[PDB]
Amino acid sequence: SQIQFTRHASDVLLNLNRLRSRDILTDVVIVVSREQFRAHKTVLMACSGLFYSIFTDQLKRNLSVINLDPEINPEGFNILLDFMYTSRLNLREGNIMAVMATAMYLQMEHVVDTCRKFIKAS
Amino acid sequence: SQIQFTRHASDVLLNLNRLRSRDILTDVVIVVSREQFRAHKTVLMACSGLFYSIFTDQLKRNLSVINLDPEINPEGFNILLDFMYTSRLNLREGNIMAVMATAMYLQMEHVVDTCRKFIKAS
Ligand SMILES: Cn1cnc2c(c(-c3ccc(O)c(C#N)c3)cn2CC(=O)Nc2ccncc2Cl)c1=O
Ligand SMILES: Cn1cnc2c(c(-c3ccc(O)c(C#N)c3)cn2CC(=O)Nc2ccncc2Cl)c1=O
Repeated sequence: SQIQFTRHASDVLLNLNRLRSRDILTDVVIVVSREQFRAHKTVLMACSGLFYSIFTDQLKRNLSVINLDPEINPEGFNILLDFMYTSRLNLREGNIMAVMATAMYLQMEHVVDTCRKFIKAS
Repeated sequence: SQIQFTRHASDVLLNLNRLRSRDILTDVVIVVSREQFRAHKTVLMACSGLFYSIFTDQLKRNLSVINLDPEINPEGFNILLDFMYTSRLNLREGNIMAVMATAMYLQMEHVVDTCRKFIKAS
C-alpha cells in the first residue's frame, strides 16, 4: 500500500552518474586496452553478470583495478558503461557488432537481446 | 536518438537494495538513537540534501560512521532509508508527522511535499 514515486529510481541513477562525472566515491578503475574508466563497483554489480560475479567473491571484492580481456572494444565498453548509468543505449550500424559482443562478455542480457532485435529490424 | 530502457533504473535500484541487504560494499553506518543502519554513501548522496552536503565535503567524505541528531525518530529514518532504495514510501496516519520531520531534516523535498499532500487529503 506504499506510495510509489515513479521518477525516483531515474533520479537516483542520474545522481549516481553526476557522482561518477566528479569522481566522487568511485572505487574501481576498469582498464580496457589503452583506456581507463573509473566507476562505482555497486553500479557495475547492479548492471552486469560479469562484474557481479567478480566483486561478490570476497577474493576480488576489494580490487581497485580490473583489466578486461584484451579483445574488448573500448568504444563498446564505454557505450555500455554509459548505458549502465543512464538507461540509454547508443546503438548504431557502425557499432552494433562491437556493442553486442561487449554485452555478451559483460553478461547484460537485455542489451544482447536488443542487439539481436536491431540486427533483425535492419 | 538512444534506445531507452524503461525498467533499467528500477532494476539498478533493486539490485542496490539487494547489495545493502547482504552488506556488500556498504561504506557507512548511520546511527540513530539506539539503532544502526548500514548503507552505501553514493545512494545516500543521491537521495538526500543532508547526506549530499556531508559527503561531498572532502572533510567528511571518508567518514564510516554518521550520528544523526538525537531527536530523529528511528522509525521515520528507517522508512526513508527504505524509500531511498525502493521508490516506495510507507506513509500512514500513525507515522506521518515523524516521517515529514525526518524528511525535512534529510532534505528530501518530494517526500516533504507528499507529507503535506497526505495531511491535506486527510
Ligand atoms: C544476464 N545478467 C546477469 N546478471 C545481471 C544482469 C543485470 C542487468 C541489469 C540491468 C540491465 O539493464 C541489464 C541489461 N542489459 C542487465 C545485472 N546483473 C547483476 C545482478 O543481478 N546483480 C545482483 C544480483 C543479486 N543481488 C545483488 C546484485 Cl547487484 C544480467 O543481465
Ligand atoms: C531538496 N533536495 C536536496 N538534495 C537532494 C534531494 C534529492 C532527492 C532525490 C530523489 C528523491 O526521491 C528525493 C525525495 N524525496 C530527493 C537528492 N538530493 C541530493 C543531490 O542532489 N545529490 C547530487 C547532486 C549533484 N550531483 C550529485 C549528487 Cl549525488 C532533495 O530533494
